[PDB]
Amino acid sequence: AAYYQVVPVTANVYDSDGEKLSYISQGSVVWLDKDRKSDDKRLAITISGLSGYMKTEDLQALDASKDFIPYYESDGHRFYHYVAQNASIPVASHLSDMEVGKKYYSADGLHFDGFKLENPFLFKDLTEATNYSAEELDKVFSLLNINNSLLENKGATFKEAEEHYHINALYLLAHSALESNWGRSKIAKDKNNFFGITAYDTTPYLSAKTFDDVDKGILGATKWIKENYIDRGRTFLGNKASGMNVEYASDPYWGEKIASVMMKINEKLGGKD
Ligand SMILES: [Ca+2]
Repeated sequence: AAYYQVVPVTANVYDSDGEKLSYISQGSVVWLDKDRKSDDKRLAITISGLSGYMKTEDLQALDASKDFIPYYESDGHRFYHYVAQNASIPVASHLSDMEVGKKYYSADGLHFDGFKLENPFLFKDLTEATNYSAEELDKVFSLLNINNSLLENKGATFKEAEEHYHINALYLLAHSALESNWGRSKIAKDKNNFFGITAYDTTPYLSAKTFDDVDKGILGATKWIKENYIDRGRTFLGNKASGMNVEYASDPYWGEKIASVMMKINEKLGGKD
């Protein structure tokens, strides 16, 4: 088969030495890499920029004529990644080289046969501050019709987190937007945890960290990200090959999803970043 689906809750991706490089989520589709040797026990595969090996035990072959395979498609305005049959995210602007309504296939979401994507937020150094002020970040809730969010009017706590910990506030807003549904998840409301901290794939809600209030959740999650990711040399969102996505989340498109939110906010606030 050309495509394989991850069967267990998560599965490891290994190098040729058998060392763990990362892990990916149940349902993830990986591409068979025909330039490298596969055997009975391990397949050479690619996923979200990472070229390695997976145990055949963890995979199920798909048939692309009847099973969903992730793909990218232009509407003539934005290029979308279909990350699941019924969910698309906008990743870039339409390039004149894209045929409208044609499905395109890419292992990194950057290199395609007939064009290449800049996804600048995906690789943007997150220690650089946003050019958006507290008031500009706060205007995004109306501009995107975000209702009943615990993060409404917290632009000032985000810019404080950015001032004190040197982490990009537009990135902190986008990450909390994705992980907690803009501060509307049960974890968001119960534990002021907006970033999915220690919310492990095996038991996400049980292992989720508790913060005392919304402001301490923003500042406390920022301190955690700084100490566990930024300070250990994970300084951009990235994918399964590099950046925070190697270890932060099983979802191979976690970084792409956060970049997509940064892109949408940036566009609605006037393009200052
Ligand atoms: Ca090695």
